[PDB]
Amino acid sequence: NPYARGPNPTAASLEASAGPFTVRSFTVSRPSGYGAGTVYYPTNAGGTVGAIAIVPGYTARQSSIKWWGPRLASHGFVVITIDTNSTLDQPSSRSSQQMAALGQVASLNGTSSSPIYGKVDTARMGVMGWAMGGGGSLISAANNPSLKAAAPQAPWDSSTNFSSVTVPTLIFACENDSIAPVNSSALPIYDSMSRNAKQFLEINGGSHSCANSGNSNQALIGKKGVAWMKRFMDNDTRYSTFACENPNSTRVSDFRTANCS
Ligand SMILES: O=C(O)c1ccc(C(=O)OCCO)cc1
Repeated sequence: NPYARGPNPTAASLEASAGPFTVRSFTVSRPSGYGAGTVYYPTNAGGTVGAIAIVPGYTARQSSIKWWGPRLASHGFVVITIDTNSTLDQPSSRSSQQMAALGQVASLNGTSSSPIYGKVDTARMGVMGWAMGGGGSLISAANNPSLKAAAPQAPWDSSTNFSSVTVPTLIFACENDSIAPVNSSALPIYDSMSRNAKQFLEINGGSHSCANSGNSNQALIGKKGVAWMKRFMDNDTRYSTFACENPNSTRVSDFRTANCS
């Protein structure tokens, strides 16, 4: 596997706050089609790595999703967290901006002054996001089936029919979400997907912000997010158990998965 990076994973190493690689970051000088961006990247991966673009929810900014940046980059990914052109943008707009940020990461991979010059395999990308940004991530996956993974959190869209999604998709959900209730959003969305590897992970007692920066389940959520991206963006079957398993954890009130190998 030309995409495998880093040491063989363990539960402990995936539950830790940081993976094996050293992380640095920079601010995007001139955002190409979105509001603002921070790029997180590993300084010492042994090869090119995939890129992941992450979008907040309605009214929210990079701080709500920031924690994914170092958590994912330290395991071997270039991660861009964005602010949208407006905090009031809707999911379809969020998806356009998410993909524009991926495009600019790819541009910077070819830009000799960039710290990520030659660090990105631009053919291997993923999408994540909170709430309307999670709906935007699903729209992004629907419109761009060459994306290798999606892992939205507490998603919402005006439609729950994402039968168009063929991208391996992990849905983080929050049991007590009153903004995007699981029964009208995350779960109908999950059930709609028929052609992909997919997973549903609902955090026991979680509010709408249960997968945001500062959540109290970073060990489990971080392990699952990293394992999903490693398994499907890197084709890295060393992560197949971590990606596909029921964690059989008390922090999970609802677990579902299908077509996972
Ligand atoms: O009313 C809704 O259905 C609805 C309301 C808000 C959101 C959202 O993205 O903002 C959540 C906080 O960032 C999504 C769905």
